[PDB]
Amino acid sequence: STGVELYLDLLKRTVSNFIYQDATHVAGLITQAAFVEEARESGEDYPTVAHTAIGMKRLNNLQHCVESALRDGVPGDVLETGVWRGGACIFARGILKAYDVRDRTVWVADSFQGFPKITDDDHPMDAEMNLHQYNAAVDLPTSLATVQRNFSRYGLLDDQVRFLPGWFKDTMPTAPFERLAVLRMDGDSYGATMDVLTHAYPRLSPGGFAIIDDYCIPACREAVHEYRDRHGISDEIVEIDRQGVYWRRS
Amino acid sequence: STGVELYLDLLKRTVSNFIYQDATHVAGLITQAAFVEEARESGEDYPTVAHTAIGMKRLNNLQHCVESALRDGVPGDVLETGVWRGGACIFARGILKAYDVRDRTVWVADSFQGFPKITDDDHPMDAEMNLHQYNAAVDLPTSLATVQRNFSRYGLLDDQVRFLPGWFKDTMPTAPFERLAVLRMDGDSYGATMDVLTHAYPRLSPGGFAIIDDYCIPACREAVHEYRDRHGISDEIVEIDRQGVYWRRS
Ligand SMILES: Nc1ncnc2c1ncn2[C@@H]1O[C@H](CSCC[C@H](N)C(=O)O)[C@@H](O)[C@H]1O
Ligand SMILES: Nc1ncnc2c1ncn2[C@@H]1O[C@H](CSCC[C@H](N)C(=O)O)[C@@H](O)[C@H]1O
Ligand SMILES: [Mg+2]
Ligand SMILES: [Mg+2]
Repeated sequence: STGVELYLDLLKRTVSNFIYQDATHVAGLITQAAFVEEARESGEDYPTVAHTAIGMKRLNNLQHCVESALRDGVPGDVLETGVWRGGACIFARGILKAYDVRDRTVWVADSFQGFPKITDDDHPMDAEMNLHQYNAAVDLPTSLATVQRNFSRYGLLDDQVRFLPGWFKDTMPTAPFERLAVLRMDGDSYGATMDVLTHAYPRLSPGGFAIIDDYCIPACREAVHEYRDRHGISDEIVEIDRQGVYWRRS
Repeated sequence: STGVELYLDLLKRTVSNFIYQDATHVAGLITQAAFVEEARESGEDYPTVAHTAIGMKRLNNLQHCVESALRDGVPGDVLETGVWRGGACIFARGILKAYDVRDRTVWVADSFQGFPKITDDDHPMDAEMNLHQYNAAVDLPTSLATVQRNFSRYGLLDDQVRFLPGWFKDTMPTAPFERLAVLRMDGDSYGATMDVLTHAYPRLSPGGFAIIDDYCIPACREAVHEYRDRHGISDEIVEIDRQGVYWRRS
C-alpha cells in the first residue's frame, strides 16, 4: 500500500466509524442499537455518531468513480445532493487532496434541515412515505455550520469545498458549476431525485458517473426510470450493494 | 501534503479521536466530562472511547522519533511499555506501514490488566500512589484480545506487531527482541519505569530514542534519575509537553 492508498482506506474507515463502532438509532428495520459490522459495511444502519451512513461498499464505489474520472480525464466537479453530516463529501474532498487535484470542486448540496414537509404538490409515493416524520428519529437535520465543522476536523475545509444550502428545487437550476464528473444523488424521494436529474444531470460530462444511493426505495426508482425513459438513456444500471446503483454516462 | 503526510496526520487525529471528540472520564484534575480541545492536544484527559490518552504533542514526538530513526538508519524495533487501548502502538505500526518498512517490528507490552496491586516489595512512592485504585475509573484494564481487535480496525494487525503480555518484571528480561530504535515508557510508577530501563534500555541502539511519558510523576522521575546516574547517562532530557520528556542515546 502506497501513502495515498493508506490515507483513503483510513479515511473511509473513519467517516463510516469502523474505528470506534458507534451504535445505530433504532428505526425502520433496525430494532436493536448494537453496532453490527455487516450493517455498517453495506450502509444499512443509522449511525448515532458516524459522519456518513452510506457504508463501506458505497464509499468504495465513490472512490472508484472519482478515481476513474481523474484517470480517464473526464472533466468536471463532484456534486452530492443530500449530505447529512457530510462524510461522503469529506471523503470526496480527501480523494482530490490525495492526488493533489487543485482544479476540481466538491459541491455539498442539502437543505441542512432534513426532509421537507409534504404538501399536495408532492408525488403520491413521497406523500405516502412522508420521510419528514423520521427527521428526529435518525438525527437527520444537520446544519451547514455543523457540516463545515466536520470538514475542518479532517483538515479538509478549504476553497475546493463549496456549499449549496436549500431545497434542491431552489438550488439546482442555477447552481454555479459548469460541468460534473460525478453526480451522487442521495435524497431518497421521487421529488429530490427528479429535481437533481432534471437540473444537474445535463451538466454531467460524457464518461461521468451518476450514483443513485436510494434505488431500493420505490419512489426513487420511479423517478430514475421516468427520467431515463424521457431522455432515452439506456446506460447500464450497475448494483453497488443492496441499496445503491450507478451508471456511467455514454 | 503527500499521501504519507495525509495518512499519518489522519492517523494521529483518529487514534486520539479529534474526529468524533469523545467525552473524558471525570478523574484527577478533570472535573467535567466535556471534550476540551486543549486537553486532548496535550494528552491531559482520560478518553472514554479514544484509543490513546497521550495526546497530539506526544503523538508528534513519537512520529519524530520513529522517522528520525528511519532516516538516520538507527537499527531496531519499536517497543512501548504500557499501551492501554493500543493507540500509540497502532500509530507506530502505521508509520512503518507508510514508509513500507518490512524489517522492523512494533512490540506491544502490557499486563493487559491495568496497574498491579501494591505489595510490600514495592517502592514507597508507588505504595503511596497506589495507582491500582484508579483502574476501573479510567477504564484502564484492556485485554490483549481487545487491543488486537483495535489494531485490526485500522488494518494494521499483522506479523510486524508482536505482543508481550504480563508484568514488565516478568516479560522484559527475556523478551525476544534484539535491538530497539525507540523505547517508549508509559507505566507511570517507579517500578514500571525501573523494570523497563533495567531490562530493555541496554538493547536501545546508539542514536535511538528513550521516551518517558510520565516524567511529571515524582516516582517515575526518581527511577529515571537513579538509572541515569548509575549508568553515567548525560544525554539531554527534552521536554515534550506538561508530562512527557525524551532523550536520544549517544
Ligand atoms: N428536497 C430536498 N432538498 C435538499 N435536501 C434534501 C431534500 N430532501 C432530503 N434532503 C436531504 O437529503 C439528505 C438525505 S440523507 C444523506 C446521507 C449522506 N449522503 C451520507 O453520506 O450519509 C438529508 O441530509 C436531507 O436533509
Ligand atoms: N508493571 C506493569 N507491567 C505491565 N503493565 C503495566 C505495569 N504498570 C502499568 N501497566 C500498564 O501501563 C499502562 C499505563 S497507561 C498507557 C497509555 C498508553 N500508552 C496510551 O497510548 O494511551 C496500562 O495499560 C497498564 O495496564
Ligand atoms: Mg441514502
Ligand atoms: Mg502515561
